[PDB]
Amino acid sequence: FQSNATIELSIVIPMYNEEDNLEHLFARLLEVLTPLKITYEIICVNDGSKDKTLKQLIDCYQSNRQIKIVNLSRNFGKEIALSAGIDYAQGNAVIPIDADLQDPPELIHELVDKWREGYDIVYATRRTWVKQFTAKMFYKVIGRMTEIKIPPNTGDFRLMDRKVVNAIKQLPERTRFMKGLFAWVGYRQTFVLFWNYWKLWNFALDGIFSFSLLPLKVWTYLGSIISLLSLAYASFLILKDVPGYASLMVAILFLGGVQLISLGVIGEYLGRVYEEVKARPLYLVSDLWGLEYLPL
Amino acid sequence: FQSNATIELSIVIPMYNEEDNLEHLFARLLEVLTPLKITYEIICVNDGSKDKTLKQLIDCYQSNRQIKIVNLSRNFGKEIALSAGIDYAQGNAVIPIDADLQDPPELIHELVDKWREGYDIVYATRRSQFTAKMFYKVIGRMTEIKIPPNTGDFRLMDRKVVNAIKQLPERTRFMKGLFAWVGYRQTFVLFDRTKWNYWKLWNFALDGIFSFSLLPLKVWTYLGSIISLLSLAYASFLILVDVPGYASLMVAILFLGGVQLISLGVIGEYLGRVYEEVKARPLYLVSDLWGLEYLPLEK
Amino acid sequence: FQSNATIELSIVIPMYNEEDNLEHLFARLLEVLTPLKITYEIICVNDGSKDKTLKQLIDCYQSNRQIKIVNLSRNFGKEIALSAGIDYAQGNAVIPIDADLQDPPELIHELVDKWREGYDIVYATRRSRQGMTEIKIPPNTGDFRLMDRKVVNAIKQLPERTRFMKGLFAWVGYRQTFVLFDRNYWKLWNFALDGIFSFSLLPLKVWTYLGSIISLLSLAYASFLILKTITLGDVPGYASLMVAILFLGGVQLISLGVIGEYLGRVYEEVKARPLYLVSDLWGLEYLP
Amino acid sequence: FQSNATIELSIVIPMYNEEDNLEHLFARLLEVLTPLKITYEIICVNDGSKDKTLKQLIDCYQSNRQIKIVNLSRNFGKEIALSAGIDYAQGNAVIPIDADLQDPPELIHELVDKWREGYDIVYATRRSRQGETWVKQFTAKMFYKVIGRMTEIKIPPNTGDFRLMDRKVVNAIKQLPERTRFMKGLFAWVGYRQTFVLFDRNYWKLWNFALDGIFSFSLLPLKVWTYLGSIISLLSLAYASFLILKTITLVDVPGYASLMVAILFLGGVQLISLGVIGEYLGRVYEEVKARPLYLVSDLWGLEYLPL
Ligand SMILES: O=c1ccn([C@@H]2O[C@H](COP(=O)(O)OP(=O)(O)O)[C@@H](O)[C@H]2O)c(=O)[nH]1
Ligand SMILES: O=c1ccn([C@@H]2O[C@H](COP(=O)(O)OP(=O)(O)O)[C@@H](O)[C@H]2O)c(=O)[nH]1
Ligand SMILES: O=c1ccn([C@@H]2O[C@H](COP(=O)(O)OP(=O)(O)O)[C@@H](O)[C@H]2O)c(=O)[nH]1
Ligand SMILES: O=c1ccn([C@@H]2O[C@H](COP(=O)(O)OP(=O)(O)O)[C@@H](O)[C@H]2O)c(=O)[nH]1
Ligand SMILES: [Mg+2]
Ligand SMILES: [Mg+2]
Ligand SMILES: [Mg+2]
Ligand SMILES: [Mg+2]
Repeated sequence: FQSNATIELSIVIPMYNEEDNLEHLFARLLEVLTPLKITYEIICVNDGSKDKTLKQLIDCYQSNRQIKIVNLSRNFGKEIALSAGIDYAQGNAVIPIDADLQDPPELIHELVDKWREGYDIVYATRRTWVKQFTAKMFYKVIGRMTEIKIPPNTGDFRLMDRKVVNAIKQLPERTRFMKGLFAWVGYRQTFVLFWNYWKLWNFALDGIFSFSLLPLKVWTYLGSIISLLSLAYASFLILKDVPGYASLMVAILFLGGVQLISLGVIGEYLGRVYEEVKARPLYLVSDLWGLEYLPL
Repeated sequence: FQSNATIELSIVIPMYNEEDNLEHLFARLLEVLTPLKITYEIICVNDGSKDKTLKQLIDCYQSNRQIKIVNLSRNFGKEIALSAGIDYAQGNAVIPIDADLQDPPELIHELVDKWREGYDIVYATRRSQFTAKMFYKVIGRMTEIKIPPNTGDFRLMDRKVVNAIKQLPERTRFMKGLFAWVGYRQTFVLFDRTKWNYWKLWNFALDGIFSFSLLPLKVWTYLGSIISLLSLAYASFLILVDVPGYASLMVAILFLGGVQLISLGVIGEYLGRVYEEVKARPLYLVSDLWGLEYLPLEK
Repeated sequence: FQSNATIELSIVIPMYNEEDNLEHLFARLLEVLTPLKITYEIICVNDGSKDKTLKQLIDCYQSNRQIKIVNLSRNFGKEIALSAGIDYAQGNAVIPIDADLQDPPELIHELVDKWREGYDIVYATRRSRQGMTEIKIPPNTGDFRLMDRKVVNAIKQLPERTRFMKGLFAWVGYRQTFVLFDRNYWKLWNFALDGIFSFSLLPLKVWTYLGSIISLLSLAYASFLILKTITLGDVPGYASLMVAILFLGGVQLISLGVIGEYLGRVYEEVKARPLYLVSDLWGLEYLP
Repeated sequence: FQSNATIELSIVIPMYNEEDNLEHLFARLLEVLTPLKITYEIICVNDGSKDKTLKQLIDCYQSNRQIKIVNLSRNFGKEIALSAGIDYAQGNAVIPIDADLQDPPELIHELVDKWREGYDIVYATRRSRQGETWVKQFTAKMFYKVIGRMTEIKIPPNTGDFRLMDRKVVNAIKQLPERTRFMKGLFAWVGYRQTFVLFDRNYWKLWNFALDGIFSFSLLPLKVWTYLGSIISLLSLAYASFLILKTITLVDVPGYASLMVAILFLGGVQLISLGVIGEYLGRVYEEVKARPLYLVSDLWGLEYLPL
């Protein structure tokens, strides 16, 4: 009869219009977390639902000490409402879970076991020439574990140690932790076994611009050397071949073309500077049930 | 009788050259606030008045425990002088009121009524075509707050809303779009008795798409880049089809020279917004305070 | 008889190679501050002097309780060394003066009298001759002024406190007055242009609208006014090509000038390096 | 004997795949620090090593109270792993040393001697008299005008990575992201009391850092080009307004000789304006980014920051 006051595991569940599944969600999770003999909590983030999902949450909160509600002021999205629950999650390990149980909750028993071996981040991965080209370009930077990338694998069902949650707590990229932040932070990582390449390589471009200044730096010197090769081609060649229209239009279309993507890479990084300096917060909490406001 | 050390309501009245209306304003407010039987405070923000308005404020301060003065260092904006009073206003609900008193102060009896029901932001809009059908689907579900014949400047905000926007520079222009972003429980009450111009309302729709979004900068970067690869590839292909001479040489140099100027506009616009976000300069400066304490110098 | 804990007045002196003036500066200052019957402190900021200025300062520090030394790591300039002196200066009023006494210390008695009346900022501007406030063109108000504690705290975190006379004095407001005493026009509007960029943003928005509307008058003229009149099969080509490339190619450079001007100000606001570095302190405490 | 609570010296060593050198490193260092009779600590930064370097550090940690370990989450640069150790190093003086022992550790006796004399920064530049040429005299004269008499700590065949720093200096640059490249210009900007100690035991990267210095510690590359770019804009604007106001004629002057050059000159100066603007924009992103400089996975013999 020892009353333990420390929380070991946190289950963060972003929910938007999940009124029917609330009965099957909390019940199936209970038969998985009970045999673990580990103190836990369930953080339920209300993402501005209309179908009275909040009223049904307060009923589960009223008869379950492990149910805690984070009511958002409006609909902010899955990635943002999930970050809201992790901020209010004060456990040693954090496991985000979808409400429709697309992944089996029994994998929590497999996530916590590999977590107690020393690994700080534990993933859960399911199982033409584009499949051989994409898988080869990424192993040169991602590292040992790239199976979380190849479709239809998404690392949205994972376990993270408290050290990883606090590290990326102040980073605006914590909303899209799978967009590349997982590979930058490193730590001890592993996974357990159990699409659309147009959007897969859209993250490849979004990752090069976010974690690197190469697109801006490379085109700065590339756009500078062709400016020196420019001004020199009319410096010594003005004291006096002249194809006329065969190069008056070409130079107008070339020198004017290289500037448009120079303004493109500048406007891209400028928009990223605004996102980093803006004072507008990521989300707003309307009400809280079973939790305290932040900062504590 | 017992005492109470918690303020429940805070009204904020920015004042510039309001030497005349002080006697009628406080008398009118007292006959409205006293029947509520609720603890309140009155924040009067002297915004660099020149007609001895402050000298009359201090006299009202001396004889009324509810009067609290925030004297600014110089004359700032009416929106700025309003944010100063909200920063120094304690209490669970904040409602700013004007000094000319175009809207009846008795309307606060119903802003507080909808606030007790659970609504966090309660507007007071006056009663009186394609644009209204536009904003109802993209901007806000309650377009009646920012209608031409009435602006939502007479409103009541809960403490949770005041604290959430305390650090945002957009709190100066809360009606310029920030109200549609914060969410929360919103509702309005309807009443009857420059602005109101349609060019000034779409200026609010233009100032909003740039403040709360990156689309004007993102859609133009991708657009200016795809026309750039068309410009450099068609130039290489033209340097090895039809060569219309002046019918293309004048058009091309004048098209690229014009698309770069608008590209420089969206960059210079967002650069000015990045600048205003990183300034260490505050919105206002407080010269003197009556019945209040200074804010922590951390800021 | 009895002790006093709070300091009322603070005199801040930036010092660079002032080994000689120290005997005459402290003696003449004591002759003016003593009849005031007001507790005071003297903050001396050593701005990397090459001579024996610091050694003579510590000697005056040993035999005078009102002398306090702020030793900067290297030379940072008169403006930065003066901002450092005010940062370490406690006291309801702050009066900065120079070591070479072009500013007569006897004006301190007149600046403190205007401050007693309620003025928050009292300037000491030299008389002009030659051929409110706004004395910023002939000799003009220098760094000789009085500022209440409320003013120095308001602009403490502001980087513009270094150049307080370049425009920040007109932005802060407060109760201001000046005092006249005796004994280039290019720098006039160089500082007037330095102010219209820091406290306005209008030079950026005015050229954004002007640069965009002439981009509308531009694009529309050749997109389908030239395309609609030449689709049938024109203005003097060379006369129209030269006037187009040099009007459009040049207005972009002014757009690049204002954008590059405001980009540098963003870099100065967000840079993490400090304005100065203190090497040693005498009779003071470190910040924060 | 009695106990002392203040640490006088802090030795920081970044370590990446130094499994073999750990035995000789701690042994040779202990024979240099023991005669000093001052309290010291050794901060070891595990910069994501791949072999068993961390396993051997913990054993040395288990039998030496001066050994302290900072295990980074992954492999960063040498400049980053060294800044991580300085953050966790507590002591009146800080001396960074390499693990492969490229410079003799007996110079610590000379660095501490110059530190107690009042110098806040004490360098240890190698004494090399070879390579004296006209290019070595031009760079020396150009760098002496901004760095000072101390500028001798950066000859081509040596740097200033072996140095002593007082606590006042490591605190002054603690929050500065330029602390990693401290020997890229930041040393000349702080301007504390500096000196060096001599011992005997490329020009591409020298002027590449001199170009990286005028952009980092100045705005001249941006301010000079905006003024130079605006004055040649007035020259192109007025000269064009007069060429179009010259109505005393009507097919071409210098036709393709000047018009092809005009689009060329005005099109090249903009690319240089875009270069300096994009360069400083990337610097603004590096200053405002919330992403940290490193991440600590585990600590041995230390506490997490802030204290
Ligand atoms: O706007 C949204 C949409 C998603 N969700 C939650 O995020 C999870 C995503 O599940 P869904 O099946 O709707 O998306 P998908 O499975 O395709 O990723 C669900 O538990 C939702 O409750 C949310 O909180 N806000
Ligand atoms: O510089 C100013 C201008 C206005 N006001 C206050 O804001 C209100 C503006 O009233 P006005 O009739 O001019 O604006 P409107 O009634 O149309 O909102 C007045 O009550 C003033 O007290 C102010 O504090 N400072
Ligand atoms: O690099 C400098 C130059 C100026 N000063 C101080 O600033 C004051 C102004 O002196 P200066 O004659 O050079 O300026 P001016 O008289 O021309 O205004 C003097 O007391 C100096 O001690 C300084 O601290 N560091
Ligand atoms: O990626 C790296 C490379 C360097 N080092 C450390 O930094 C020092 C540099 O050693 P190296 O000989 O490789 O560099 P150099 O001697 O040429 O300066 C070594 O002690 C390493 O332990 C590190 O921690 N991470
Ligand atoms: Mg699902
Ligand atoms: Mg009015
Ligand atoms: Mg002088
Ligand atoms: Mg080595």
